[PDB]
Amino acid sequence: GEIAKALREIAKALREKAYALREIAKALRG
Amino acid sequence: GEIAKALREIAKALREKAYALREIAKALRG
Amino acid sequence: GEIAKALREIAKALREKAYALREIAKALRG
Amino acid sequence: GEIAKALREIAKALREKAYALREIAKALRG
Amino acid sequence: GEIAKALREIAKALREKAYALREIAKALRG
Amino acid sequence: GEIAKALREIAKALREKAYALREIAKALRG
Amino acid sequence: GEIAKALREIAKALREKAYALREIAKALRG
Repeated sequence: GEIAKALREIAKALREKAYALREIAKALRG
Repeated sequence: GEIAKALREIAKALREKAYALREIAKALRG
Repeated sequence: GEIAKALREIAKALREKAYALREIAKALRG
Repeated sequence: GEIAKALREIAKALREKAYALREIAKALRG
Repeated sequence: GEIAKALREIAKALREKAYALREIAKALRG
Repeated sequence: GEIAKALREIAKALREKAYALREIAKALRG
Repeated sequence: GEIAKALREIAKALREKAYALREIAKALRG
């Protein structure tokens, strides 16, 4: 369904944010 | 549907937050 | 609908957060 | 509706987070 | 309703995040 | 309900983020 | 259901963000 697909798109965007947050942690360690 | 469209708008905003978080990571590397 | 309108209001708030995160990146570059 | 009202409450909390993120940017500029 | 109550629980968690973000700003100022 | 339960799981994950943000605040104060 | 499943996927992504935020705190302590 379109609603479930859009919710999965939200989850995908949140995973992109998680990736970026890990990059922030790595930048701080470096 | 309007609800699914709005959920996709939320996903797009979250992708722009991911953009900004990558920008923070780059600023910390520099 | 009121639900779709409220979801769009959430999207707008998330864009507001993205803008604020970009301000953080700008402060870190400076 | 109660669901729309709760969604608007979520949007309000997200705007509160945006304010705090701008406060972080201001602290970094200082 | 249980759905509205769960959405209000989400907003409550977001306000705790806002609190923490304000304390991050306070820490950076000091 | 399964939808309400999943929303409560989202709230719980947001509380975990709030926990982490408090840890960031305490790290900056230390 | 597909909607509840997608909401649980959102919660999973939020937990990934929480993990990353904890790693930011650890990097700041380090």
